[PDB]
Amino acid sequence: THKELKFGVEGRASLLKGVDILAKAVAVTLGPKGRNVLIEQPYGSPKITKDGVTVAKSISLKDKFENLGARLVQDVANKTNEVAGDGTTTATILTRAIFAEGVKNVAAGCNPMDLRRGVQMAVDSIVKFLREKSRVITTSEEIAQVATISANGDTHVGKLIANAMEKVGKEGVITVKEGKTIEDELEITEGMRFDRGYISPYFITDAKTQKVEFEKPLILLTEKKISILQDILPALETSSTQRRPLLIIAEDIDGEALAACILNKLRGNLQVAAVKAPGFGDNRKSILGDLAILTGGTVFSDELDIKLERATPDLFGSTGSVTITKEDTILLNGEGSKDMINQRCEQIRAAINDSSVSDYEREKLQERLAKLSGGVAVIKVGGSSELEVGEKKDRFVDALNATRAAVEEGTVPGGGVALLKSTKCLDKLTPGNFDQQLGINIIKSALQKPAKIIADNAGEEGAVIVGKILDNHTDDFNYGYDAAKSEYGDLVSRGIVDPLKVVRTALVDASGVASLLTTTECTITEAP
Amino acid sequence: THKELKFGVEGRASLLKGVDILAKAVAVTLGPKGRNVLIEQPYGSPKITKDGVTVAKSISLKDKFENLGARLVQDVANKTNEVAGDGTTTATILTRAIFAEGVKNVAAGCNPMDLRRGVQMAVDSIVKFLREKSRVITTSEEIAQVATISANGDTHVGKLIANAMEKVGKEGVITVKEGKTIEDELEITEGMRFDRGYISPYFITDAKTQKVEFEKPLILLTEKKISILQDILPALETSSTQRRPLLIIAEDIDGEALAACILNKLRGNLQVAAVKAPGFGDNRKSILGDLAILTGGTVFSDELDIKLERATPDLFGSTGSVTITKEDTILLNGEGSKDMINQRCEQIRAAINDSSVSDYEREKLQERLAKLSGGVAVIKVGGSSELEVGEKKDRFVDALNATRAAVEEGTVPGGGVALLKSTKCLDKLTPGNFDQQLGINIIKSALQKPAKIIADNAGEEGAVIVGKILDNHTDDFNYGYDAAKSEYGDLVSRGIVDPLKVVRTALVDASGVASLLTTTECTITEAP
Amino acid sequence: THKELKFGVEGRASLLKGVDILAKAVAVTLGPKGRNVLIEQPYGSPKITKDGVTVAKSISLKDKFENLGARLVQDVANKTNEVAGDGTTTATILTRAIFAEGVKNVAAGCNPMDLRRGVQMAVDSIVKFLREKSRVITTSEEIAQVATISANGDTHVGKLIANAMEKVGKEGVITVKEGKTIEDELEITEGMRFDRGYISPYFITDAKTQKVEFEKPLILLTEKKISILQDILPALETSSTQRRPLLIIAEDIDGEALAACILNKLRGNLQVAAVKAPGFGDNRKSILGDLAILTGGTVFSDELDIKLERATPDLFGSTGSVTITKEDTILLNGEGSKDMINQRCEQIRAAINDSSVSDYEREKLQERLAKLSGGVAVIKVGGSSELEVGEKKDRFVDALNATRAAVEEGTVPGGGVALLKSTKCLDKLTPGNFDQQLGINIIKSALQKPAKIIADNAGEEGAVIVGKILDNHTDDFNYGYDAAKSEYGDLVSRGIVDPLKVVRTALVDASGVASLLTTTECTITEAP
Amino acid sequence: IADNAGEEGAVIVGKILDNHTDDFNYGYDAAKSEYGDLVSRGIVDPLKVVRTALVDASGVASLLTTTECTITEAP
Repeated sequence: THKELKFGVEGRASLLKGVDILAKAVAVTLGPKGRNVLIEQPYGSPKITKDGVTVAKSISLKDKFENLGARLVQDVANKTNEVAGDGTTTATILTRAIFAEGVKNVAAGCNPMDLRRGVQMAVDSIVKFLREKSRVITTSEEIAQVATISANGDTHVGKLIANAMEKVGKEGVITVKEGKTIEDELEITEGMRFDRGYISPYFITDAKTQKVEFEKPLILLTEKKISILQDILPALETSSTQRRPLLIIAEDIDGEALAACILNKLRGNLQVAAVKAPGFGDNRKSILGDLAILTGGTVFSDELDIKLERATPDLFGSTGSVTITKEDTILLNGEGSKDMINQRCEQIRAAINDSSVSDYEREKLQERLAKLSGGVAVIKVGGSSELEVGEKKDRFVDALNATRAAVEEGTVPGGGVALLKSTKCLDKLTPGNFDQQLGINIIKSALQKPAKIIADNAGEEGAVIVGKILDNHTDDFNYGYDAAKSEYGDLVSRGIVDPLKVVRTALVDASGVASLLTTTECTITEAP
Repeated sequence: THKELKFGVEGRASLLKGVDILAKAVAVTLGPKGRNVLIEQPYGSPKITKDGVTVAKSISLKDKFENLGARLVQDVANKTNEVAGDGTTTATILTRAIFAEGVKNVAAGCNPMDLRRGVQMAVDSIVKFLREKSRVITTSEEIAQVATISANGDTHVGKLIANAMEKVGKEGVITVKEGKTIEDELEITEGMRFDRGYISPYFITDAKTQKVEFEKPLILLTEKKISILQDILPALETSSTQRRPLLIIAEDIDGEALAACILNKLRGNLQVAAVKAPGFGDNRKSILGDLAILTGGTVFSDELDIKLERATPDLFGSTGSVTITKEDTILLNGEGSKDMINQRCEQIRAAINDSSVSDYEREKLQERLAKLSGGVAVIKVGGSSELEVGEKKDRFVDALNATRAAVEEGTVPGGGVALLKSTKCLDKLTPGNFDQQLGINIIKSALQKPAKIIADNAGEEGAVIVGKILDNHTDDFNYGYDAAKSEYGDLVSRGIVDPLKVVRTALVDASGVASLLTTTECTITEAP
Repeated sequence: THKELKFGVEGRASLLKGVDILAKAVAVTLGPKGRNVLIEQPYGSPKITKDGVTVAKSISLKDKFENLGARLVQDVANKTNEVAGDGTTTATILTRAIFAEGVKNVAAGCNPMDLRRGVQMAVDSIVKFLREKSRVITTSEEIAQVATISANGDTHVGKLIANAMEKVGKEGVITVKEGKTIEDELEITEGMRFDRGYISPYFITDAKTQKVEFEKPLILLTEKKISILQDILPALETSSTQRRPLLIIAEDIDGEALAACILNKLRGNLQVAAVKAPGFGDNRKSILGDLAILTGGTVFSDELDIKLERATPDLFGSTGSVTITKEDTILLNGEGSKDMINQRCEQIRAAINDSSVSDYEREKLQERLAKLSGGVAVIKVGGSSELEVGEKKDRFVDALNATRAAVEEGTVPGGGVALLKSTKCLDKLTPGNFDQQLGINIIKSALQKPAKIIADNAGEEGAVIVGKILDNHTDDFNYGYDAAKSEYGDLVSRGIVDPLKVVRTALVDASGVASLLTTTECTITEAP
Repeated sequence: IADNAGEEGAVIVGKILDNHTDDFNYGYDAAKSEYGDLVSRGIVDPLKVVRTALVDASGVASLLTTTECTITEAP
């Protein structure tokens, strides 16, 4: 292969061009008055979108270095959106602002390392201020209000959410499924979640949300590395005879085994899924034992010298449903009897009593006790028509993910005014150098862009609105611009709030990626 | 085929362009404040690297002569990195400096041979000075301190290392493997190492480190040249029945035999590896006998008139694990009984007593006695999560390879100040010719680049820092620039030291390759 | 006006191109076997020349910077040729060699100032060695032999020269004029010379040698600044009536006065010439008084309050002839009576006795006493035909100018071997830096070019001849290559010698101009 | 050979061919950059190789000089 290399100013200029294109495309969709984006499909009607992540995921540049910069920012924005729930547009905008200002300051003849130090210090100060000014929500009424606000004023969704997380706790497992009727149902079942997803993206059966759903499947739990198909053939044949989908929870599924599973799934022979066993060490074996007890099946271990060709449908596990995502998987309504789940709980608490490790072993036993005993809250979405059920299900899922983030860290006024108000604390920092002060000024200037862009999307001039907010009413942290009504006032009173988690994650990730892009001195691509 | 030829100045100019591009790309990553390099993958997120060897391994030029020069320097840098552990960036920088200065001096009308002689004399003087000023470490406390410094201040890693090499000695075998628990384990087992690696790169199962690892495999030891598959079929079938990986230690595996092994390994039929028998002559037979005793199997020899189709799993060797690299392979936890290993040790010492050859036979018997009797220290890396275990394992491996080099020759102040201080001894050489003095001056000027580049990466001006170091404080060999803290002072007191082995190897290899490039008078490539 | 500027390497490259072209054109005419140069006239037959100065004076380049370098070297070569008599080709060759080598060494990364210092030291050492090894000629037989050698073996010319300079001394005035007969005449007359030439080049009447000759002219001596023509009209009219040429020796002839004189001279109205009065201060007045006494006229001074309109032919000076060159003018056969010239000599010696200034006034009075009393030797060239007389006159003039230079400093072996042998003393210098040593090596390499070029013009290989001369016969300063006979041997025995003055002047001027060209950092010309 | 050593081959050859005319074994030691008897220093080559090289080079050069027409294939 042959490569092309760019050094110094020209490479950073190409990266800045790519980030500029990406941020310009994504920024038009920020705010209540965000504009529309037309995305053309190879075959079919054009797509009209107001969603920032959808616009970001569909951008690819012809030039290699600009595409490299855009890809880096896209990866960081996707990661922060996955971690926090939202914040792609804000992270992209902040990345563009910080990167452009740092490029300008470096061209002016400044030291990039001191710029990085000043940016880090300013970001730490902003995060501390925001954490100090956050509003924590604890009781059920505040949770209900937050969920209602996150549901675009829907009282039913807010009431339903505040109850599921009353039943299972703030840290419990709540999931949303389609209902059989018109009214909405909330039921506590037996189930549990792991932080291991599906092995291959091709296993996705619901391409809308990139997840896999199976109703009443057969579960194969094995403490083995599977790569030859001869061991899988009896299990697959037994599954084909029963006409039921199969899920295999193993140490790892690699080699020709995964490929056989994929082609089988892609065709109509049998639909199958594969996940890795949770935990590592003896914890993995203990969790597989607990899960085999819960699912009603038996685990297969070489230490017991039992072979996979000995598999019979009696030892196969069964459950009400399984749902697999990229990160987490959740089993629902296991077929295990209550009494043995209880006794296993008794052994878990006995081991908690006996265990000597104060922190590690005790906390792991406590966590698996909670996983086995807590249960799962399921919200069955009811409606008249199918499309109504689907759209309400999506709305309920979105309103659920936001309440969790707000319950974790709190809420701060929305509209981009939290960062704008936090910019007023940066004039108290004491850098050791002239360039660190330049970096602090870079962060201070960059943290005003989201409000300017939100005002611009409304049709106004963002600079004048920001100046009006930043000039008078200096004793009101909650005072800002309501772009929906084109008014000024207390944004929290109007219900314009956003979680502290998403804004903190967006700020940190944008700052880090912008500093990394500024520090870059050489870029290598492939010759076309 | 049709070729293109370049003679004299133009060919050297193209080679210099290639070396210039390579060195410019690699130099930005040198020092604590090294910059970032963005490397674009054909599919996937861009890679951000601060590692010099990673950047060097991913550079290919479109022009043939520049690519030829870059390839030559890349090969030399890879060889010195493999031999010493590190030093790719320093070797590349020194190569570029010496080659450019030699090209300039040759263009000025000088004799390249006398330049080569002067460069050799200067390099010898520098090496002698550095060896004189090195600090040797012998006792366990200094080994622990060196390992702690090499582990970025990690006291646990330094304590663990200093003990393994206490148990097995400085020259013993120490290896690092994944653990089953949280705490770190050090265990002395039975095992041994040879200087023969795998036959074909395709045998690599761990592409991260380009090595092959097997747990409890079957070992086939034969004193034969194998090229027909009929002899391998019984062994391969017996391995397939037992579902265990196979390692064949033969005189050579060539012809269709290797190809069959490769395709079998690439597919899921069976995973296999092949290595050549260590030693040559009767030493090879004796080592194969010792290894067959250790592994619990039997060696197959035509002198005994036993055929490979007679192979039965009883004569196959078994061991706890095997690890194969490019150069060395190591067998761990052999299944041989202790008593026969002991008796074999007794025959080895008896042969030591009987052998008449004072140097050759006695030293070879002593070396194989040490190999069979010493054992292997294994460091099992414990952790909570899998990723933590992997990253700590990599850190432990890196901290291990550096302590060995320091135990071999010593340590000299880091930051590039060792070579900079050694430049002050070149003003005492007495060349016989004018051009030899020019070569000595070439080396003297070139040996200042690493410190200049380290200071430049910190954001300062390398020339001014080097001048400050080389002007005052002339009675302090350990005085230099701490780029991490942007301070001046004793670098050894701050823990900024590097092994003498790596700097000596980098200097020697860079000098040799630069002299070879300067001497080159014609270059032949292929017409596009 | 608009200018073009070149800085550093490119300007020096253009200057080197110009000097290279000039030196390449001039070098082919050096030595007994010098080649021919064809110079094309706008109208007329082409000119065939073997003369270096003629070739040098006819070179102009189209490119401005190359022409600038060529012009600088041309000016220096013309100046050294005028000062010493010859040495244009050698000076040009040495300039080219030193400049090219200095450019190469500067490109190699050396300090030009230390190069200049080393070149100066080497040149001083060479000059000292050459002065030590020179052969002084004092008696009449050696003068006759030197003049015979300088006359291409002509014994009559050598005998005639050695006698004129016997009569007037080595420092006397000897001039060559056309004769009336066949045999050659030598006559001592009254006359004297000044170091002031004609005001305007247009006054030249003999364009062959760029001089002015008048037979029996009228002399106007005035101690005044003349710029108005009303004062000149009576003198010019009196000259026109007598049909005699006019020479005006004034303090200065500027303004419209010179222009009137020029146009009058260019047309047939009257032929006139103008020179400035010799000396400055009261010395000028005393010399004008002595000259007015000698020429038979009277000086006109404002201190005597006598006006130029009062001029009458009685006060006008008359003499046998006048000859005016660029630098010197000579009056011959003055009309003053002997007795008053004698009394004036008596006042001069009386003033010598009375004067108190030991050095200044005494030496000036002595010099003007010698000028007034010594007389002038005139060599009247006799022949059969006019062309024979002219060519013999030119040969006699050339043989005269060379004997003087040899009588001044001595003679050294010719053929370029003096500098070649002097190169062997440069290996004893002790520079304080290596760059000064590089400059010494530059001079040592450059001082071999004249012998190489002389051998090349003979058809041989100059490098091999120089190596043969510089390898064996190391105890013979006079041993070299006779290119005329293509032999080896003692060059002084064969009559191949050159004056020390010309070689010293050529070396010094070439070294100085080459150092000045090397030091140049910016060049400014006019945009075409 | 002298040029590869960094010297000027013409001058070295002239020095060898000018003086020391009664020594068939006298020449330039390029390894030590010296002059002297090459056989004493062990710098010798077989007569067979030099004779074969001379004869073959002379023959092929004469054949190339005599050649009057050359035919190749059109690309």
